[PDB]
Amino acid sequence: EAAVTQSPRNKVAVTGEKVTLSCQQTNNHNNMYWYRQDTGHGLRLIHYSYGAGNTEKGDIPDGYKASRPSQEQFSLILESATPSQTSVYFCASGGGGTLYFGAGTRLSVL
Repeated sequence: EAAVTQSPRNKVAVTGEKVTLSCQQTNNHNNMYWYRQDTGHGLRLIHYSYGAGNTEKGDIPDGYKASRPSQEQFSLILESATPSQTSVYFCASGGGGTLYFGAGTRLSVL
């Protein structure tokens, strides 16, 4: 029912493991975003995208890569997970200043 489908909803990883989080929207939104949720529930910007093929660094990019292979998909990649990446993550999409959020991903790194 939601315009932005984020997957998986949960992920358990061991230190050193590669993790990919998916964000899919079929509203034809040009912009997409990946945020990490802090202990005060602030959303800190990791990476974003202005359209298919484009990725841009946010405020906390270190330790993550982003990929925009099509209009509909924006992926977040942790090449080698660390305990410090234990967090909740949220993706978003929209045109202009509009933010349509995904439902979130809970990540635990052991």
